[PDB]
Amino acid sequence: SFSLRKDAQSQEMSQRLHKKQDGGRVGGSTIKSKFPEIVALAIENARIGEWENIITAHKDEKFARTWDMRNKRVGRWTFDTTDDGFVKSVAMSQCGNFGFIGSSNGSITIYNMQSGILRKKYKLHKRAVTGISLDGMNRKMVSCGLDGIVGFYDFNKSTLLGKLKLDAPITAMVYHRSSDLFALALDD
RNA sequence: AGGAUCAGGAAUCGUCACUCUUUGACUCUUCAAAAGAGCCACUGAAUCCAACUUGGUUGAUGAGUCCCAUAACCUUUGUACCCAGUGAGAAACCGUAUGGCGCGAUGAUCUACCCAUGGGUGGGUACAAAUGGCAGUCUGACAAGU
Repeated sequence: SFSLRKDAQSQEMSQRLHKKQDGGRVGGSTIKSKFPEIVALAIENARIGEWENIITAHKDEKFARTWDMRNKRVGRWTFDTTDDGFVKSVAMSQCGNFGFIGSSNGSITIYNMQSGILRKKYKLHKRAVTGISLDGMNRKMVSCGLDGIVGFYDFNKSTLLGKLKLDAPITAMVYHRSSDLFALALDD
């Protein structure tokens, strides 16, 4: 967590798991290794420090861990794909209540940042998802996939609104919340 | 002339310890919670299960010996008492001119009921005694160290 203000407030984040809220013990080597290297990042500071607000898509893991930005430490919930694919892109809700997780098999899970519970598991893509977003009002959510599809869904509602077919498969998705556009890189 | 405000009456010490009491601080701590200058990291310690080790039913641990089972409190059977004390009252002559145990204070005299001063029953008080009551002969599987 580098600080562009002051070079000494730059601090390395913790990787120390919270003691698991279930009680049955967690899965990992006792030689505790670091988390595998990350391919995607996601953070909204709307409700910071009341729960987790950093989602990181680690290398070749079926889930993606959550972190408190304020506590400089990986938080309590890990967020799965639930279709046995890799997490290949993540983004979070601007209300700080949802993290969106896009599989390599196309399933987009909407986990909650409250209890680590899932909300909905969308299935539109049969290729990999490669970039997700939500609009700034948390009304209409987009996703770009490795199928060449950009899917328009509502978030309050549950209907697939639109389905734009682009030419090459779509590698990434950047959204502008203030102006409701969204950009994408493709293989073209 | 008697009393109370601002000569009829002991109190001039360069301290050493000791003890006691007193209150205050204090690490804490119950009433009883509640609030937490918050997060990381490093490093230390401690505890608890798993683990392993050593010892252990040839007995690990747990344990009110002494407050006396060596008893207390009774209960029944053999004795000592008293409603030790009482204290002046108990029985009628004399070996060979003469001599005495012939009582007794220095002790004579006795040891709530019925029966003509013969015997005992009843209660308190004490002890000896119980193979009598009250009053029915321990646990047994982990422990301990990292």
